[PDB]
Amino acid sequence: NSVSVDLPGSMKVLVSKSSNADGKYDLIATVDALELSGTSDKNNGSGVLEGVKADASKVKLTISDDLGQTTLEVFKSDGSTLVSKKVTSKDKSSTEEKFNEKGEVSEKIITRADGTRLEYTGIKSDGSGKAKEVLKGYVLEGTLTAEKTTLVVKEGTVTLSKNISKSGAVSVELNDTDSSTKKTAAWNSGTSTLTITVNSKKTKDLVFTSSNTITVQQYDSNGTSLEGSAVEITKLDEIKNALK
Repeated sequence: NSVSVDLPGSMKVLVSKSSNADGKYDLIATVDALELSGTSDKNNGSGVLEGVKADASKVKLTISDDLGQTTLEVFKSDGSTLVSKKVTSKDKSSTEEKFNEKGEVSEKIITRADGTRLEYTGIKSDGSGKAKEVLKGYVLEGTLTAEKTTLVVKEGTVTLSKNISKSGAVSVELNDTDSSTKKTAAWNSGTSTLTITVNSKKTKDLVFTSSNTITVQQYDSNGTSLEGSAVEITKLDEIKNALK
């Protein structure tokens, strides 16, 4: 019998059970309502399938040799210029892009394996644009340049900035415009922790975890020892509270 194969990106491909005289296998897939078909020199479901949208846009599904990654592309009706591209990688994260008439990326939505997202919109030819990080319970908003993404939360005279460098490195900074508060903060890249200090005493640790969450934990009034246990932020209002 022909073989149904589960693919990254919640798709399936059907591979012929045997090869033709050229050694090649037939592939068919249905994506939404669209029938795609192709030929492959592998027997496992990998290779290229093609079809069209009802509006004549060309569609291509490319499945990597080891089934680990899929790419779903839409093109102009002559197949020349990209219109959209969705890549699902082997961790099941995805990048979904839209392109302008010159084939330049104008939107990029990154969905991590845990469902959190980075949304880059209004992207211009210099790689600048608007940026949003979509977390569980809240969103952080800011801007993109080719150097970094900067997401900003303001509370009173305080501004918290989460930076994601072009390399993916996260750093966080805090600035208070009112010198009389004696409030500052230091970033520890080793533990992904911003420590806020008021009057030379530590007040709070904000941890930016590898699970794409933020936790807050207070220090004792001595300013030296942590107290209690860290609390996970569930809404933007709680980030603002941590900046008070």
